[PDB]
Amino acid sequence: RNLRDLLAPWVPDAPSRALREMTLDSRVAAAGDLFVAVVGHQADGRRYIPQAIAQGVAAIIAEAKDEATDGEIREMHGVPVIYLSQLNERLSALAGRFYHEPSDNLRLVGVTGTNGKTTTTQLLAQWSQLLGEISAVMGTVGNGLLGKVIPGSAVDVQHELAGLVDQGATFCAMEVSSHGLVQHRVAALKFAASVFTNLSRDHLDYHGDMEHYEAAKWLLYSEHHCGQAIINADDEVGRRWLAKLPDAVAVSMEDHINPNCHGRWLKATEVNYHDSGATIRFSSSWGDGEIESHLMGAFNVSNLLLALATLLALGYPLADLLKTAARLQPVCGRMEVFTAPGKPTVVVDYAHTPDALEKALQAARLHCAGKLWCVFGCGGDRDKGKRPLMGAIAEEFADVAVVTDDNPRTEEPRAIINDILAGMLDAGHAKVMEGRAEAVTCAVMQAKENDVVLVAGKGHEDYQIVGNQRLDYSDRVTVARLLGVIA
Ligand SMILES: CCn1c(NCc2ccco2)nc2ccccc21
Repeated sequence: RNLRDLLAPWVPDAPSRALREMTLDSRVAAAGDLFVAVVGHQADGRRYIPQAIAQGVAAIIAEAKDEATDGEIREMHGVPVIYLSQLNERLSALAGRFYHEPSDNLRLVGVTGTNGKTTTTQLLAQWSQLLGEISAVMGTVGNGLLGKVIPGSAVDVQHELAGLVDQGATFCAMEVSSHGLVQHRVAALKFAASVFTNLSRDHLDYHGDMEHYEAAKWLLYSEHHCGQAIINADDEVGRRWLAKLPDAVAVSMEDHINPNCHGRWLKATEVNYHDSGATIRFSSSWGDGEIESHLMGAFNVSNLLLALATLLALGYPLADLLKTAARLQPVCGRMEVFTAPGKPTVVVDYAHTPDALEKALQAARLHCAGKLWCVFGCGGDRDKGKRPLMGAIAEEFADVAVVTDDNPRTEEPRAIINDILAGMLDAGHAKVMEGRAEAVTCAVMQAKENDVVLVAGKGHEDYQIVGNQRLDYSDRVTVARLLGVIA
């Protein structure tokens, strides 16, 4: 790493200086490092230039705004300081070059939208790896090679991706936040493909409002290397995107493919939601097929079909994707199904707000021939507002509501429960069982063979906070034990 080589595309005159690490933070700036001084949210890194120089940085790249011309090379206390205008916009490219263009050294797939990012990225990484890639994810769980995912500027993004390349990754599925995009955090990434899941941005109901928002997004889009575009045609904004992108792949499970366009497409033609997942028949421009998904709910059919269409688009063979689909797993504690021969279907989900709970119940209902049970509670010593709302949701969208504890902390457990019940039209028909373990047991053992028991609120977590203590407790382990299986 050399300053001169780093800057060659932009500043031909730049001096030659060995560089160690690249950093935005003058505090962490070590000897031999490259300090980048950017202007941000009430904050000017340029004021920390003397600090970093005293900490022994090898060189500095600084925002030229008001202070210098673009590409002006100065020298303070020996150390070269180079000014670039619109540095925030160019940071991703600068960092890309610094870390030897990590997105050119693996297949990077970006997933954006309100919901389904985590699952869709997870499925992409899994499926690609099943087909022989070494796959990684960068998302809100964390970053890492599949199974080794550890829990954030444009530099950090390029640095993390470079780390994954170094660890041997050939494929990376990255969640892309709308916040990230607008702030140029992925501006210079070479995406092999870009997936759009959906949009639940309200405050867009005017055609004076909707227009600046869309215009801003179209512009940004035109500035990114998006690669192959894969778009959910069951979303209204999805169809607007598709109207203007003839090379994009449309994906649908609800009849929104317009085959007149002669584009690439993929649609589910029938889905049977059963007690251990979903059976999905689809047609596509790559040919037809049938998948057994071990994921629950309609949204997860959609996510799976997006992952499939993306991989097909990138040239992974249909036959191999089909042969491997059955090994695709849910994200731990996200509509995670537990079945055992001759027992009720049990689903562990982390849903802990009214919205999430409603979605999880609706999803579970599709798979439920019998009664749908909902085992849940609400956090103690936290905001109380959601309690009666979650109560009303359980009452409406389930047949049996079992109200129990969920991290009651220092608050009286029964007080929390009373707050939940107050939300119901007929609290008297709700079952209350204190001791979360006992409540789960009550549902699992009373439910019929074709009932579905949703156990909501904890998902992957392995603790129940009672008082000051984190006791060892898992919904997954509790369920697994009761059904005579492994978690
Ligand atoms: C990183 C890709 N990306 C997306 N989402 C996925 C998509 C939309 C249309 C096809 O795929 N929306 C964007 C907006 C501006 C820049 C880039 C964007």
